[PDB]
Amino acid sequence: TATGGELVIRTLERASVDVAFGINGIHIDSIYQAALDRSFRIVDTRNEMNAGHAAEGYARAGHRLGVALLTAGGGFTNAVTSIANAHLDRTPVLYIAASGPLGVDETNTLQAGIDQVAIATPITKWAHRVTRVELLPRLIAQAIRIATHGPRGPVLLDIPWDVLTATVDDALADGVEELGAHALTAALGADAVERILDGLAGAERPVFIAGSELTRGDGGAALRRLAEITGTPLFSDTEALGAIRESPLSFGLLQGLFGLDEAERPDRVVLFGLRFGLATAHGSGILIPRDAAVVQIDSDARELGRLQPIELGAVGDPAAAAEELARAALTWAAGWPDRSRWQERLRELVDGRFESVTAQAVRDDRIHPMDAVTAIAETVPAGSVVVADGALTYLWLSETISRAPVADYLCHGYLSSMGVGVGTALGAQAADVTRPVVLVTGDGAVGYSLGEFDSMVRAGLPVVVVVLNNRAWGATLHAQELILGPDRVVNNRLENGSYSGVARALGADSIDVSDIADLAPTLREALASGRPTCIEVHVSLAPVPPEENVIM
Amino acid sequence: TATGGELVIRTLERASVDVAFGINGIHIDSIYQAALDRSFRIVDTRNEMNAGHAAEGYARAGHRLGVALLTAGGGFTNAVTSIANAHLDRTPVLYIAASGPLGVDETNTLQAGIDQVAIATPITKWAHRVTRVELLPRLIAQAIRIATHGPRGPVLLDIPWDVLTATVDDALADGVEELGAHALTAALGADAVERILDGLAGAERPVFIAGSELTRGDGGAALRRLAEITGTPLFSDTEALGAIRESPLSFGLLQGLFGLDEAERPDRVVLFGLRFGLATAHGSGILIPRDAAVVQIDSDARELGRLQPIELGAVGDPAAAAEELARAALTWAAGWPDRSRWQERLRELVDGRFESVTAQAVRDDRIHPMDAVTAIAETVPAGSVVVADGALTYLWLSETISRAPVADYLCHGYLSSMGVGVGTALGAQAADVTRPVVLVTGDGAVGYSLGEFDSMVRAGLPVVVVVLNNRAWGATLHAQELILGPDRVVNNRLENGSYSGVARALGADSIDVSDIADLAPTLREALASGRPTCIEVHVSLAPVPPEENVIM
Ligand SMILES: Cc1ncc(C[n+]2csc(CCOP(=O)(O)OP(=O)(O)O)c2C)c(N)n1
Ligand SMILES: Cc1ncc(C[n+]2csc(CCOP(=O)(O)OP(=O)(O)O)c2C)c(N)n1
Ligand SMILES: [Mg+2]
Ligand SMILES: [Mg+2]
Repeated sequence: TATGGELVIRTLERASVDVAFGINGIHIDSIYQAALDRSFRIVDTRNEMNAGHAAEGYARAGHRLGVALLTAGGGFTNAVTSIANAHLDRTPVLYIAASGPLGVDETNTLQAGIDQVAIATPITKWAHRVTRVELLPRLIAQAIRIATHGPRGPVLLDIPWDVLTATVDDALADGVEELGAHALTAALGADAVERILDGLAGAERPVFIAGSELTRGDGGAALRRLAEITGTPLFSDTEALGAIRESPLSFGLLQGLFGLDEAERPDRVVLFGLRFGLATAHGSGILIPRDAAVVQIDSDARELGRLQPIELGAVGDPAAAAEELARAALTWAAGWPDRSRWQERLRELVDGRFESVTAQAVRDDRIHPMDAVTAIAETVPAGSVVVADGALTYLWLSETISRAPVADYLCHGYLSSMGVGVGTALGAQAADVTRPVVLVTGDGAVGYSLGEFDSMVRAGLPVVVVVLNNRAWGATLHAQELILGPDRVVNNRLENGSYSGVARALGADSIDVSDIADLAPTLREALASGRPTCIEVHVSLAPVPPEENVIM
Repeated sequence: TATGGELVIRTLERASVDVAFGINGIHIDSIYQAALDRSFRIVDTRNEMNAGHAAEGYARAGHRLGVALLTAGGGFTNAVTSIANAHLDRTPVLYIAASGPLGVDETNTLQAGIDQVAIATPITKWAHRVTRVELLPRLIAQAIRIATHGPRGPVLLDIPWDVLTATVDDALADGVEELGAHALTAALGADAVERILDGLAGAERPVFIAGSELTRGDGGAALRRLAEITGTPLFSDTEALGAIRESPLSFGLLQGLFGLDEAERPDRVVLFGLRFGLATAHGSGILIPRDAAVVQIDSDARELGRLQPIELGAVGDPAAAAEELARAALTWAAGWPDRSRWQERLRELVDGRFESVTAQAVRDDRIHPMDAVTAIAETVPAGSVVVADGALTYLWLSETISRAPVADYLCHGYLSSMGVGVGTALGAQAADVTRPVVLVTGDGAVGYSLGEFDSMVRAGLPVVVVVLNNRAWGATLHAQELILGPDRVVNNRLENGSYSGVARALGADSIDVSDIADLAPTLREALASGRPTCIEVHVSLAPVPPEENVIM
């Protein structure tokens, strides 16, 4: 005899998940009861929105499946921003949402009468309602297989209250559904491996660029090895920075490719799990030349050649491909040409840009954001997770993050949803409570999730939230003031409030920083203290980050 | 020459809307620019979720259309809880959401690549994308006509960025689309009027019960007149309480009908815009007898007779029906029998229950919630808007609210989404900044929206937020402890944090109350001060509200 909720927890244990995020409710309580009996950890939040974002950050920093538990009705709809974000970011998250009882379908009853499946269908890989309790293990397994294979993404399983409370025979609870233990991701074949390596061997100025899919499959070690065997410079979007950072061949974020002379532009570019899109400057060719030979490895054929021509596309798992390529490159009969001059030209370009951005900063009476994000980048411990939110804030941080020794940099995806950072950081912290998690966020974004300071305190999750306070919704203010004029700024000033005060009232440690020389020492004491912390930094609004310009 | 955004503001002015709620973004800025040129007021919030809830509260307290402005991507998905809530509550809200530019469709670009129409379709009356700028006035008008007619409900208009920035000839901007000025809602015919009045004239123990649709059409005055002409006792769900409260025939919330002897139960019940559902105890018959003659006036035929048999259903606008009935009842040839004994039996039943609930309270060292909600009900000024959130909190308040002289009581609908109250109150306040708005909310619910204290301060919206702090997600804790035992409570204690401290840091006035004798005086000084205020009340967790029992 086992309840539906017991069947959920048992199947999740078999998938090696040991934490889920949610807010309790009567519709979903049989899962909470089962979890208590099996010592399965559920971390509560102050908004289901951040239970979802926590599931994402846990998945992104933990390189694993995240799980969010949502009660019926508003517990589901509050998570929809997180589902959409996981959808565009290709993040493997299983959302388990309870529903109204089928036995009282269409009775205008509590938290019921909304088609949660239909709401989530456009932003999930699969969304499905379980209508009988005996299906639960089989259907959960199917959901887990879909979310954790490429392109990874979110799955919603909607479970009616009276399916969760129904019971099944122990033999039905027993037995194993395929979760992924026996599953092998697609590789590259030997002919493809030989052709890709041969193109790489013929290039004058090649470059590798990694994206989220390589990170999700733990292909960092194999891609770094392949770059090191072949001497190929390694770049990445923000989601794969942690995967390339350790390599002496890492040059950081691919935005640093901007600005080479026309005769020095890369002639060959091999993409591992990176789509054409916002991070590549679309198909404009200013990072990845349109006339380069582009080789694209991705899990979805719709992405191949999407915005610019490719010489070769391969549909398959970028991590598995990096491993096959690394093995064949080690025994490559001709060996690999010396690429040290090309590597050095790239080092100059990327170091030159950092030195210029820092030197060109015009400082006023407040902390310059470049100073603040340099201080933070140069202070975090090796192995830290850095999470970024706000807009001017993350554009500034993007100029220095490539130098930080991060295990993972968790920044905005295409959804670019101001406000996701606090719940993202909280979940990343839960993937390893001993690993530092530093959230760099703006004063606008942080106001979405102030209540989660209480969640961090009660769960023992010692995130350090650094607020860059420019008293404004900053990038949107900039758009009006720079395009249309100072008289055209409207609905963007935020000249009120103390975020450190808010964090203090919620039990977190808190400090204001007005002088740049206090910032790094305060961040160090925050990391040493083992406690959730808010550091409010009073930064200047006027400076325009370089990535804002190249978009202008 | 007019932009799309100008076309939006002009059409909204013609619909007599003068406030909208949103967070600025570059995709939606042409509306913000137009609004600045025309002195159209946009109130900014700290979460689009509360821009939506503010649009709802503005609509519910203002008896008008609410408007929420959402930027592309996450600005849209953060509002989905508000759309769902407006859908189940039948609240007329127009959500205008910007989208990615059509000219860069499918380029993996900023805040784009999500089908916002498809997400909202299951929770709106209409959801549609405007693909050419010249359609905007005509399509906005159509959306406004749908949202403001019965059953009222939310509408989503999705506008691509490059449609909002495109321009149209002034003559196209000029010209009038049908907004509702020339529209007449359906009445009852004379034969229906005569039959309904005749059934009412033959009953021994009749009762009227009003719901949201009567309130939305401003049928309160006509329904009160009809009850007064005929001597019919008037009850209502929480959304129509403000509409019946002024009448000497008002007996308050229909939950007060529980408990009559079998020989005294109502034999005839006329519903005005009230569905069978959570508020009627479904079709259980414990408020509306299954063997009563039920007459149901509602705007949607799916609601007629949904859970219990009806003697007569009429599909039409409950407010317009109340007016036709009132006029015919005034000239009713036979006159109306004396119903004073039945009225008095109802007074005893409703007053008796209040006296019993108050007397049976077992007080410990903390404030009893019944004491707190009685103190608040007996203190608010005549004409106040009271908003309710949290769960134990609103169940307790439901025992005393029928006595308060409220203009409107804005409580949970079927979605029962803990957390909606702060943004709801903020929008209700904006419908008339001189009218008191008191939010009674639990410590759990209030943590969704702490950042909106800053929104109230910057907009000049002096909501008084009263937090009943029992250190817990309270009703869910109760469910575990009362059904399963104290050892089965899990993920529900909230023993951390000072909500008054949070409100103070965000610029609001704030006070803690631990002794019941400080509560009413503190509430009075809060209302007299004209400033946003948080009053944190330390209440006991143990007491079980009566409406929790009748559900148990
Ligand atoms: C959910 C959501 N709402 C609105 C926007 C529009 N937007 C883009 S940048 C920005 C300003 C954010 O300000 P802040 O968090 O303080 O960061 P800053 O630019 O000031 O560093 C806004 C509102 C968005 N991208 N996402
Ligand atoms: C959005 C949402 N999440 C979760 C729930 C489940 N739920 C019902 S009552 C309750 C407790 C709310 O506690 P609080 O706001 O402090 O009010 P109290 O009962 O303590 O007065 C919860 C979490 C819900 N109804 N809606
Ligand atoms: Mg800012
Ligand atoms: Mg509570």
